[PDB]
Amino acid sequence: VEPFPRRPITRPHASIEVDTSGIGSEKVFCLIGQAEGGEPNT
Amino acid sequence: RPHASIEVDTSGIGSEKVFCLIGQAEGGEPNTVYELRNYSQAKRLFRSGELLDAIELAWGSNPNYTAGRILAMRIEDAKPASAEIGGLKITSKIYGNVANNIQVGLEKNTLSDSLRLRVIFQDDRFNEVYDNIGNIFTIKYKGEEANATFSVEHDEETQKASRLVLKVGDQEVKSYDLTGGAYDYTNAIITDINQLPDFEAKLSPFGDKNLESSKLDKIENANIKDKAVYVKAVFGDLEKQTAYNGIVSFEQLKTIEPFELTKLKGGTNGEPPATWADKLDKFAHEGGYYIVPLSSKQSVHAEVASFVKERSDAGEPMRAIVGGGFNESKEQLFGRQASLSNPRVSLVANSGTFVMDDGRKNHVPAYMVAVALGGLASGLEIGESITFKPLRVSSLDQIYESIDLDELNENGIISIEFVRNRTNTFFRIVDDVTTFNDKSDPVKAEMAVGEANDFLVSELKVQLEDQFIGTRTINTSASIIKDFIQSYLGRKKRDNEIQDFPAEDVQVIVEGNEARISMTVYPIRSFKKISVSLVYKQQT
Amino acid sequence: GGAYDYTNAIITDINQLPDFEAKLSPFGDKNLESSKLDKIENANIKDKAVYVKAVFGDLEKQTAYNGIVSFEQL
Amino acid sequence: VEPFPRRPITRPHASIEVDTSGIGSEKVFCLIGQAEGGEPNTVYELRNYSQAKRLFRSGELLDAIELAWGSNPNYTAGRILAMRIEDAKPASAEIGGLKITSKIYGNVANNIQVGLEKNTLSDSLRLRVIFQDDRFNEVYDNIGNIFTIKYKGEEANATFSVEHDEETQKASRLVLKVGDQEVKSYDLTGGAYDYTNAIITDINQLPDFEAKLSPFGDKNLESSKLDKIENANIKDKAVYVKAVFGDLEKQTAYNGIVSFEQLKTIEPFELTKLKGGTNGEPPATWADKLDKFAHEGGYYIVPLSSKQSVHAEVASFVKERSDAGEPMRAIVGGGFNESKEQLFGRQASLSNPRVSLVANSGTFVMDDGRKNHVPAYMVAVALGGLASGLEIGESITFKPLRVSSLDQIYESIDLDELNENGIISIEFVRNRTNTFFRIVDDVTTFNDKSDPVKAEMAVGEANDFLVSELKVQLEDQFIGTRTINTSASIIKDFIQSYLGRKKRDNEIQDFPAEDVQVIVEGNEARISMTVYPIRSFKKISVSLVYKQQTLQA
Repeated sequence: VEPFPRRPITRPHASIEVDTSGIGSEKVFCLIGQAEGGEPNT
Repeated sequence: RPHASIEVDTSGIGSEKVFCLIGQAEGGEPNTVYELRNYSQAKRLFRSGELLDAIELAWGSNPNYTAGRILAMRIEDAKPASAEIGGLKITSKIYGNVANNIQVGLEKNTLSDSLRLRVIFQDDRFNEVYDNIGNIFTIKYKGEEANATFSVEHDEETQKASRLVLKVGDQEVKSYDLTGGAYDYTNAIITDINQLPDFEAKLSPFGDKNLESSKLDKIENANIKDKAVYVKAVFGDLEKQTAYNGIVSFEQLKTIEPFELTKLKGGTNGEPPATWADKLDKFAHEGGYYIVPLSSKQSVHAEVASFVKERSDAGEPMRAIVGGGFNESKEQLFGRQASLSNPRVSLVANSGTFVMDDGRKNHVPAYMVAVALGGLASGLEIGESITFKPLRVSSLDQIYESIDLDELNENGIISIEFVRNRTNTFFRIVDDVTTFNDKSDPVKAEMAVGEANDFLVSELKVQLEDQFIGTRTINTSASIIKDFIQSYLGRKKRDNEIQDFPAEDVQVIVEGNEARISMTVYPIRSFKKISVSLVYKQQT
Repeated sequence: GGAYDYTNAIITDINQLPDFEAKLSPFGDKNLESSKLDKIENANIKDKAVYVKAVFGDLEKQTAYNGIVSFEQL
Repeated sequence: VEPFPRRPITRPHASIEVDTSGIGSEKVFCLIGQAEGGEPNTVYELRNYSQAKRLFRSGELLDAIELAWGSNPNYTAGRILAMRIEDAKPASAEIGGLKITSKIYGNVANNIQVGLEKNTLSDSLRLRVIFQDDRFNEVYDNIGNIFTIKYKGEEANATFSVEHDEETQKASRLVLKVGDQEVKSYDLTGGAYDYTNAIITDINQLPDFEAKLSPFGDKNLESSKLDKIENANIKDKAVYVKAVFGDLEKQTAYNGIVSFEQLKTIEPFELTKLKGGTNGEPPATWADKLDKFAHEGGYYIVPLSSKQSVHAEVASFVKERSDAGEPMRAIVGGGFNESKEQLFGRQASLSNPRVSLVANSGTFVMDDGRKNHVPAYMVAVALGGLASGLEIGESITFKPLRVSSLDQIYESIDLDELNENGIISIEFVRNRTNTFFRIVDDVTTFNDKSDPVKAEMAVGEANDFLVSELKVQLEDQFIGTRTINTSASIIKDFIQSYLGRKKRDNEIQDFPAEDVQVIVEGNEARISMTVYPIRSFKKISVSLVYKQQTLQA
């Protein structure tokens, strides 16, 4: 939702704001167990 | 008066997506942008270096999508060769150590009684002689009196020819004060001198030099009746000698003297700058979109990334492709991608070899490949993708496997995969991914999608500014605005630059100065998965 | 603080002098901050090409994007 | 609303009385803070970063301006008023006959360097100013040579004298003598001769003497400021009238960083640094500093100080402005990483509806790449900047802060406690695919929530803006106008139009039109109306109920 000139100007100009996110739950799974690698808490 | 008039229009015959390059070069002026169209023009400008090789690669990267109007720059803070002899100052046009080997040398011709200049530069097979320096006109006498002399002297306050006098015996026939009057050039002087009953000032047979009247040299008390005396003006005449042909310029700080065929000095290429910020600023308002620095340095990459972001903030969107090193491990590529993490930057992993038109099997780092990819991208239409396009690279330093390619693409790294027996080339581009690794976001992740959006916005902005701002507000303005937009959107659809747009959704509102507008578009995409299922059936 | 935070500005200013030549090292991207430079006491510049070292900064820079091991100065 | 022409005439004609009208709040945000530049006890308007950086050279106030403009990237960069707190003084030096003083206030001004020189060819003085902190350099060349005088007569004696008024030392006469008598004397008593141009022309009018206006920049000085030259051989050589004291005003005073005066004669001197530049220290009493924002139209004001004394003085100030007819509100933030006890003690200390407290402190990524860790009051400036960016009556509840990281990422308990006790608090929302910081509430320091006008910032802002606009417009419109028979109805239609325009902008919910009743009696006009105040959602309940349904074919 950025105007095309990021900072608005006072002069006579054309200003364009575009819904960038209009062109575009997961139910995440988890596992805990022994491993030989990685941080002990992260 | 009555007359016929004729007009012609051409706007219907026809963005261009200009491509940029900055790097090391062996010739051309520093801190100066140029527009290139032909290879001969770049060879004349840039004598040699990697930059010329990059221009050649860019205009030969692909068979079908070579770029155009490439913008080039020399980063070397070079200086031109120069030398000093007598009262002269010698300075060469060329910047760098190449001008040192330009040979310059003044001589004298006894037959013509005139100085001679000869300049030779064996690298370009240059060899010319400027005979008959000075010797502007000959003064001749046809009378039978006791003596006849002339005299020209300078004005010391300005070194201008104070007078020009013809004498019979001791007194004067007619004197031309050259500091004043309308006799600014020698031809105005000779045209009137020849009208005298018994005197001639024939312009020299060695061409029509036609030099300034004020620049005549200092000669006095010479026999006209015995000799066709020469007024010379060597320094002013050297401008006529070097009017159009000549690599080396001349100036006078004094008297000029002949000297040996001496080579120039002081020509310096200079060290390369550490930071390209001042160099990059010159491309602020040049209209370029794709820029690629010819450097493997991460500092330069960060500087370019800052530059393209600033230009995109100012309403001039730009993108960059970077690379470096020879046979860089995957760890370095991931480190570089994590350091950048910019949507408007793309990283190239593979480095290889290219067959120049000159016949050189040039083994080059990875940024030269990023040049080639940039020149292919700029060659493509607005919003068309560089996916699976041929590259025509001769060979590569690595052949990544189907797992290595999947890891590079998942890390937002561009890579090239070896492929056998295809009609065009033995290589293709796997993907047009950016360094921003958010694959969920299609604008930031895909180069093509964001380029389509940026060119759509820029063209809409330019056209709306050009057309309606500064005009009148009348009843038909709103309808006209809507019609112009619909026409633009239909043009974009016709060119396949968007998928589709609903016409009814376009709305226009006009109130005083403002003009509030709104619209909907279905944006362009290029396929990235193609699925085909088959069903088998029989009859008994 | 300011423009001289990194060695780049130091190199450009030295090279700006006509009497000096301070080409950056060609072996990859060092570009170390100017705070980490090692001490020097009147090293002759006329007869020699004096190299500023800054050992531990370059050790950190090279071993940053490569390898499992990490290092710390005592 | 004037006639064309603007000159009534009685003879037959056709006049036009065009009315050009009918074809036509800003919520300014104020700031007070520290900077290396700008005068003391003065307020300046800001609209651009470069503009702020010109005056406010460096300091925490610049960072606060940048944070306030950056606190609402989706919205425009609005007007901001800024003030310096330090009682700073300018650098000045006295060298030669001139008093030299710089325009910059503070210790930076001391780096300014000024020196006078002379040019041999033009027989003229020269001025140069250098300021090495910004590579600034200016030269005012050709000081003097205001106009020449030349004498073309054949007599042996020809000179000129300028005589001064002895009491005031002002140039009083420009005398031109031949032989031993005054051929002409421009007695500067009156007329067009007060300006040197007229003198120059009349000298040109003389048969012998002639005066040429200076080609080295047309100066056109008043005759009273000319210099004094005597026994100068005008006949033999052109004599230069100089009037360097006039050249001061012509060149040096209207331009450049440094101002110049005279205490003595102007003479050359070497480039010398100015001295005496002092930043000063803030005063014990802040009431004088706030009073400059009396008539500036600002509504939100935030000082860059965690001290409770400043907070109380600001609270007393804004209350006094609100009593005076200019409602204003303030937001403050306490120290670095302050505990909840301190927030409770500050809130119990203030207990003001027109004051809000901010708890969270964190880090902001500045445009210069700096991860500027900052105290809570800088966050209060960010909230003021966001509130100013919103429309009238809006609420900063659940809006994104756009911070980088926070020192204290609170849980539900702390946020509930702070909300109940009337302290604004901000959370890093963890529950999501992608993470951000939001403001949980906009409750004022007033603890009791029985009256939402006092408790809620948005409601009290809408009420204050509505009342102020209605009051000002009613003064501007109907006071001093005739009490005709249609006045009451006109007033009703105007108020209905004002309320409808408020409703259109969504600053108010709705009103009953019929309840807008106007009574006129004598000099007084009595009006009664009702308006439903705009409210912002802060609690949503959903009573979902499941059911079963059967299907057939």
